[PDB]
Amino acid sequence: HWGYGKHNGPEHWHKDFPIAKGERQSPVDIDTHTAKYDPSLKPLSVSYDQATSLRILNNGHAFNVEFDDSQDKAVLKGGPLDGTYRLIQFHFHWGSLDGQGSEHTVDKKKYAAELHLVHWNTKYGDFGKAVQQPDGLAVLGIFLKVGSAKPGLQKVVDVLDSIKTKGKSADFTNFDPRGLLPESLDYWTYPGSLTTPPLLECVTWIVLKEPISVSSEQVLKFRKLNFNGEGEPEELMVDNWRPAQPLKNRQIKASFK
Ligand SMILES: O=C(O)c1c(O)cccc1O
Ligand SMILES: O=C(O)c1c(O)cccc1O
Ligand SMILES: O=C(O)c1c(O)cccc1O
Ligand SMILES: [Zn+2]
Repeated sequence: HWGYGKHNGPEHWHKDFPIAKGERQSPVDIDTHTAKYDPSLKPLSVSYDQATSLRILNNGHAFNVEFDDSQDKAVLKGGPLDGTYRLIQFHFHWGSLDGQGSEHTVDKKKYAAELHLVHWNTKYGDFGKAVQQPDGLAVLGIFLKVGSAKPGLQKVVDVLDSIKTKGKSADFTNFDPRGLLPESLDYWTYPGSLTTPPLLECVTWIVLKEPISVSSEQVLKFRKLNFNGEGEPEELMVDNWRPAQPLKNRQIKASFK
């Protein structure tokens, strides 16, 4: 099955998932000079006070921190979004070196990692019906650079050694995702897709301009995870990013002048 290796990575995915060569695939490069400020964008609202985290899972591609989405609790609204979107999970993508790791790029610059907070449109009942719709999902994307440690990331880092291999999970209650946000909510937005198979074209992307800073030690611990399962040869979980895809007939809009 699919992955990030030479033999099963991004350049192969189109054979099982033809939408890989679709009209609104992600990630993309954000050309900051071509992005236009959009005065029609409403204020973004990220309301995480009631977020209820449950569990952290190594899925053999990344780790997911999963939330209880059975009530209206951690929601994203405003900006380009119509209505209310409910947080279901977050995960990251990162490199084998600090010079690469993000999926979106900014004027071709790769960050060391990228965080995705995934939300589904509450008009559609749950996530599974939301991914049948062209406005089913909203993903808040946040770049990570290497510098000072991010304190609100450390409880994630400290549980990783308990989910080293594919299929492992751990309790991960009482985690506050507010600690992963930068100060500013300035963002770029465009319509795109999931970035791993099944690559579905359901996502309103909201990519924050301000990166968060994490320490070298925090990202080095991400790189100790494994793609493999327990007992199998070690293949370190690094470089689990899809590169930029053609923009096609899309415009990237800025929330800021
Ligand atoms: O993601 C993977 O499945 C993978 C491999 O199976 C082998 C090397 C690198 C890699 O990312
Ligand atoms: O969360 C859900 O309700 C869900 C999924 O997370 C995946 C598939 C179907 C579905 O309803
Ligand atoms: O690729 C993704 O972006 C993705 C999600 O964001 C949520 C669930 C599955 C998935 O592949
Ligand atoms: Zn992702």
